[PDB]
Amino acid sequence: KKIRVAINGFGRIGRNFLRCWHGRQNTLLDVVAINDSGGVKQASHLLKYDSTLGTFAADVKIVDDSHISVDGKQIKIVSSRDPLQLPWKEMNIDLVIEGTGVFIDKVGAGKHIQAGASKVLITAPAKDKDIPTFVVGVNEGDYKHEYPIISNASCTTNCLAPFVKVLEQKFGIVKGTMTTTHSYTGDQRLLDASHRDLRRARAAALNIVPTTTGAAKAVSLVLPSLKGKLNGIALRVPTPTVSVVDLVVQVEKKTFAEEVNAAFREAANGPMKGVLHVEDAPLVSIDFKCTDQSTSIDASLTMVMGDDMVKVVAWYDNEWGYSQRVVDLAEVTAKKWV
Amino acid sequence: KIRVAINGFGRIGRNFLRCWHGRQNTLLDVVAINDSGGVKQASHLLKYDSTLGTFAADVKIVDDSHISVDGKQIKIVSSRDPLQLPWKEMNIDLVIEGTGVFIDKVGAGKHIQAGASKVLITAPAKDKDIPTFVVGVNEGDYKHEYPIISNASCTTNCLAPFVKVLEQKFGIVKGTMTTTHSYTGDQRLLDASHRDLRRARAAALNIVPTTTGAAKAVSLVLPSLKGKLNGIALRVPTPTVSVVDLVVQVEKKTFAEEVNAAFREAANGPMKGVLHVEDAPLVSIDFKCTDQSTSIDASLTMVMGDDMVKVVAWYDNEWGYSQRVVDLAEVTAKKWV
Amino acid sequence: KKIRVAINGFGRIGRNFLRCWHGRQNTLLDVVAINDSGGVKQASHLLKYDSTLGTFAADVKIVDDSHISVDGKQIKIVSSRDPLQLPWKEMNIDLVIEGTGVFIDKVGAGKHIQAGASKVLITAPAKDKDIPTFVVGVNEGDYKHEYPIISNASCTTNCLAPFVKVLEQKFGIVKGTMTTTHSYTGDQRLLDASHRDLRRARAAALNIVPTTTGAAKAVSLVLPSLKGKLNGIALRVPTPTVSVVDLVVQVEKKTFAEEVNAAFREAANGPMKGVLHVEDAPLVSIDFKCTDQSTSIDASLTMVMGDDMVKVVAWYDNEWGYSQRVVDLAEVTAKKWV
Amino acid sequence: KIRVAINGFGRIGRNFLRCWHGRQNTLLDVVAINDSGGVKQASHLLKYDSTLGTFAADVKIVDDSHISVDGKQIKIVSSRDPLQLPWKEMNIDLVIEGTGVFIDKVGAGKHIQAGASKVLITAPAKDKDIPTFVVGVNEGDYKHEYPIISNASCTTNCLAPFVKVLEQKFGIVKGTMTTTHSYTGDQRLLDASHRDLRRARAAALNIVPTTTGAAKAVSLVLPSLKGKLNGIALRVPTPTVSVVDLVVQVEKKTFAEEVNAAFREAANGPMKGVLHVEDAPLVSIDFKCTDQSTSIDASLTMVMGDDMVKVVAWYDNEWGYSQRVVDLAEVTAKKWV
Ligand SMILES: NC(=O)c1ccc[n+]([C@@H]2O[C@H](COP(=O)([O-])OP(=O)(O)OC[C@H]3O[C@@H](n4cnc5c(N)ncnc54)[C@H](O)[C@@H]3O)[C@@H](O)[C@H]2O)c1
Ligand SMILES: NC(=O)c1ccc[n+]([C@@H]2O[C@H](COP(=O)([O-])OP(=O)(O)OC[C@H]3O[C@@H](n4cnc5c(N)ncnc54)[C@H](O)[C@@H]3O)[C@@H](O)[C@H]2O)c1
Ligand SMILES: NC(=O)c1ccc[n+]([C@@H]2O[C@H](COP(=O)([O-])OP(=O)(O)OC[C@H]3O[C@@H](n4cnc5c(N)ncnc54)[C@H](O)[C@@H]3O)[C@@H](O)[C@H]2O)c1
Ligand SMILES: NC(=O)c1ccc[n+]([C@@H]2O[C@H](COP(=O)([O-])OP(=O)(O)OC[C@H]3O[C@@H](n4cnc5c(N)ncnc54)[C@H](O)[C@@H]3O)[C@@H](O)[C@H]2O)c1
Repeated sequence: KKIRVAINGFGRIGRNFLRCWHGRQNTLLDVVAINDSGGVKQASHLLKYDSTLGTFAADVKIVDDSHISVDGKQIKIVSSRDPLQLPWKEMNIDLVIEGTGVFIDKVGAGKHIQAGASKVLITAPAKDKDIPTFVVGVNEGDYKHEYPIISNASCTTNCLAPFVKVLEQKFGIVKGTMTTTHSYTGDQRLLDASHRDLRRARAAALNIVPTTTGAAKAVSLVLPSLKGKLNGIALRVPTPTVSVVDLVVQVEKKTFAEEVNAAFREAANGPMKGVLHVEDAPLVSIDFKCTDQSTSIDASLTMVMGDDMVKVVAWYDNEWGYSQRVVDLAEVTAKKWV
Repeated sequence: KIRVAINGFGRIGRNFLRCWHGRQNTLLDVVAINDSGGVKQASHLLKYDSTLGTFAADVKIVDDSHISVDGKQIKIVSSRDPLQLPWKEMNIDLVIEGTGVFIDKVGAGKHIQAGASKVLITAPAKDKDIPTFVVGVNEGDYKHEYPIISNASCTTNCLAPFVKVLEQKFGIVKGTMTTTHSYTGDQRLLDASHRDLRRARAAALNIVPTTTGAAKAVSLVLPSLKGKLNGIALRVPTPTVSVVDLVVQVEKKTFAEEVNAAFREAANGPMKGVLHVEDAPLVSIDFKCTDQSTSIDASLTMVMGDDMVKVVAWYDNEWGYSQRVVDLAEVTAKKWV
Repeated sequence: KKIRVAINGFGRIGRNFLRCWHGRQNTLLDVVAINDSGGVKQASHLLKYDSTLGTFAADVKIVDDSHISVDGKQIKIVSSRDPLQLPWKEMNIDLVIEGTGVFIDKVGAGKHIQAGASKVLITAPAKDKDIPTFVVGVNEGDYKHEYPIISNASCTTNCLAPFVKVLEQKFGIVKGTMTTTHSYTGDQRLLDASHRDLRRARAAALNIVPTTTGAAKAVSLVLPSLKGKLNGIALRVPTPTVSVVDLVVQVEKKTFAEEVNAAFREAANGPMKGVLHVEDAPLVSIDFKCTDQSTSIDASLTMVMGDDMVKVVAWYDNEWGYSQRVVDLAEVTAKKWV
Repeated sequence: KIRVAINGFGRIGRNFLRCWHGRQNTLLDVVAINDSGGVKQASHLLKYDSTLGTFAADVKIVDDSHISVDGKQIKIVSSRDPLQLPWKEMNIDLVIEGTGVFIDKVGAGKHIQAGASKVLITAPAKDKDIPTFVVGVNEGDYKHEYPIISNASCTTNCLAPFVKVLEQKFGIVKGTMTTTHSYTGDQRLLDASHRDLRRARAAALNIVPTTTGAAKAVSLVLPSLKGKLNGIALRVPTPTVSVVDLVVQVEKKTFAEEVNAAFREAANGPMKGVLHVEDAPLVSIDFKCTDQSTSIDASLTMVMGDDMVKVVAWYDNEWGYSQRVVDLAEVTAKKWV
């Protein structure tokens, strides 16, 4: 028995979620609605043509001023900047995908429940500790149907947590730091312009732009043994999608690169299959575009210095790979629904 | 002499301050800047520029509402509503409208309600009755009696001066143009919401066709050209400098060397500093921070079938346009009261 | 009865030719060899992973120091900078695809015949008038098996000639000029460096770089009525693939945009089906990536000024669309072979 | 005073001429340039630069084998073989090896066979016995008796000075580094032939992991660091400026403010002009055309678990490295004979 879904914010994340879900062979989700500010004309066009994903093979059409069609499946399009006006009760909306990035606290996110929706799934870190956070392949087992509002974490935390988990079990972690060399996002300005963060203000395709990240501390939400053990930053570089995590950890049990790669390979062929991948080919960022996995370990880059300083480089598609996790977590809510 | 206010401290407002600050002789005294970001944003973005490079000038935050450039202070007002702005109080003669939001008599009009005597719009006027000027083409028809004026678009400022030579020397039957244009702030960094589904597309990944009023707009500064020119823009992945590609059927049969000589006459005399003729085989980045409106690529000038003229002209859409903005505002200074 | 093919120069064109051909449902070609300077390791890697085409779905493997495998089909890899040493006689090589761009005159190209090859197919304009030039959908009918050496023209001439043909038949052309706003190529330098052309010397991804083009005069080789009627230039901009032709022609019969688009639509639905396309969606360069057609008319951009000045904007994928023509022309030689 | 020859007029050779030409006081006199492109290529690429911008200097072609910069002539020899070069005839004291092709005693040695007394390699030495120097770290150990010397790599020049402070003040146990590096000439514009299958990939489209000797190379100028440091490079789509990300376990437990103060001590005194400490929140392009080797991003300095130090340092891999090349060559001038 499938569950009825609404997508709030038809952005990079909302559209990637639709194409991720649409391409699944078997699903318990049925997307019926999309709150989109630009109406049917925007939602239908940007859904069909995409500068990073490419052209959607499915058939996209505008049925009328309130609806679009994907391969004949009708979808209601609504438009309210204020979520309280959204028709969640009338359309019997079980689950919302909150991809706007504005309604990420419990007050704002609750409005979708208030407008009659049964559950909310934040496509980002929540802004309060009261909202439970999950990473598929790490702690999705701990999700309970009683949780009305859930967080699927950051794209970077989705890359970091699965391989951090393996390191923690196999070698044990004392402390560490990370750098995400991350593709530019819609938050950065195209040319130098207004922004509360004076780095993110600078022309994105011209510059290496340092920015703060919560992925290093956020890992502790899904892996309690990591509490206070990691910090880090990000460097936004002029690529439109695909990112890489550079992790330096001090480990308890002295090791070597081949032993650290064997641990990742055990996890990849076993319990983290589909989430963690170990790549042995000497590839580049574009080769990781549209990968389904959360993290791809660059095997040849793994480096151990002085027996216990371990460096791991992990590729992730921050749009698509994260979207394939958002479809996974939503499926867990569908599988658990009362 | 005249006391200038800058509304909207974006690429054109910040280009205007650096251009004006670089004039040896200036009749303009920039006293106020309206920026939402406050002294801390304005000081930072004036000083660090991804395109322009670091301002050589000493820029500091004096207090909560003032910055100094080489010790000269400027007030930072912060209202999205022009009607609020204290220009009666600050005795503001002229206002530079770099917001792109107040483009009509009513929108532009609000600055004058607030005390300013005149408005200079760094963009085409939305309203017909607003006179538009291109320095080196029709700035002579400028009059103090005009309270709200337009400095046209960056593309129109590149096109109008060379079109002017062509119409004088050969005469124009009709013509079409393409501007291969550097991306701008209108465009989205990644595919996102936009009225223009083309401008919605990732700016740094694409050649993005878009509309241009620049061809028809030439008829505003050269009335002889009404209904003769049309064109499009191809926005491409460069942060500044753009190039106009014009194809015109002309009345007087001609050849490449003869067209270039006509441009060179104008370059050396009446349009010096507005029109340049470039002989070296350069690329867009070499036209960065050029003060001229138009740089004819002399070797690209082509004539086919005697009367079909193709001209390729470079322009820094930020810096060259901004130098013309400084020039139009200076003209209102020399014609003031 | 299929013909045996060798690819000389496993560059952007050689590799695009292999993937174009490999993806054809029915073909009379059987690629058996590739002269590649970088040996099996280069040819196998760059064939599998591609920054513009993306990852090849087929199975690519190195069988030994002289061979690679594509989906189990074995291919001999050789390496001679000097074509005279190539094993064309011993491998019974009927047809060579000359994609090096160095052996494009009749003396250099003949060396592949001299080394025992039966025919040569230059992936570029030939440097002498003695080598016949063909454009599929315009003049491929005039190709004769007796022609040992053939030219498939430039990517730009492949975009220009099909739509120029329609204009010439329907309205008749007096004179015109073109601009190709073209993606950067391997000929341009990444950073400012040595080049005989001081424009092409300048950093390609930083600049709009003017360059000479023979596509405007080259059109007269396939459409003799165009002789001396067109000239033009190119502007190389910082995109890695996909280009656009901006054509301004003076026509005899006075017309309007909708009439000019109707002519292109008649050709597209009729005799130029698969080569000429009319696009009504407001798209951008990336949307034309990996298109099979030689030319896609941007319908909404078509413009007529003063009754007889006509402007047409035509998108073309200079790598893939051109490669789908190179596979087409090679098929015509296979279909005509004695 | 000393008569300098530049072999290989690429990004480093052209950066060297502009850097040297900008020194108020110089003991160097650049008399000859070996460029395959001839006076017409050298004059053009010295004058027009996609990164550096237009040379303010007057550059002209005097004749078939000479260019003038601000009237000073330079001879343009054109031989791929250094053994051919007429440096006995031109009385060439020092040769700047910017080709990247003659990196060993034998390859570098050919310039001296041809008449030159000394060779300065703008890259790591292929041969062990060739001494390498980093200005602000170990240039004091420089001696005239060394006929062939190395100025190390751009990354090593960024790393070595701040590593030096860390080893003095806190001491280094072991450490790893990543340099997020601007693309270079080694890399291909579109996927094409390369020994390094990663460097084969389109430079402006990708984050491209590559090897670096920069971590181990620090042990050449700081012998205390042997076997303590390793690293990689991520080449990214920017034309210049790069940033070193170093994580080191140190002996003396410490905190962010204490590490930054140690860098600031070095910046204000012994490493002034080699090491800078930046407090403003800048981006890579703001570090363009900086003369310093290293720019510490003060706010990014992080200390985790008391003894794991992360430092983020900017460097213009072209211009800052080139200013160090000018500095090493100057040192051979002040120690000459
Ligand atoms: N893109 C990534 O790499 C990535 C990765 C993981 C997490 N995220 C998170 O996903 C969220 C969205 O990111 P994105 O890249 O898709 O951004 P985006 O800008 O592409 O998407 C945001 C969309 O929401 C719309 N919107 C804004 N306010 C709205 C409102 N009140 N009601 C309805 N729609 C509204 C916008 O107009 C836009 O269409 C953010 O929280 C971001 O941090 C992004
Ligand atoms: N950039 C060019 O190449 C160029 C050159 C010629 C003309 N123009 C014209 O210049 C104008 C400015 O363009 P730009 O590229 O600098 O844009 P921009 O977005 O960089 O600058 C706009 C600035 O105005 C501010 N602003 C917006 N609404 C405001 C309000 N209500 N009150 C106060 N400030 C407000 C914004 O915060 C921003 O700082 C436009 O009209 C544009 O058409 C552009
Ligand atoms: N890429 C395009 O957009 C495009 C379009 C149509 C026409 N063309 C033409 O196709 C040809 C190749 O272009 P490309 O973009 O594929 O270039 P490329 O540089 O990607 O391909 C050239 C390849 O040939 C190899 N090669 C060079 N000399 C050789 C020799 N003596 N023997 C064997 N191999 C040799 C090179 O090492 C390289 O692998 C040129 O004539 C070009 O004008 C290019
Ligand atoms: N570019 C940087 O960021 C940087 C900074 C530090 C060190 N380096 C080192 O500087 C050196 C030069 O690098 P680059 O980026 O300027 O490379 P480049 O390719 O721009 O410069 C090389 C120049 O040498 C010329 N050359 C090649 N072989 C020659 C020969 N046999 N005889 C004469 N001239 C010859 C080439 O034609 C070219 O003009 C390399 O060793 C590099 O490792 C690079």
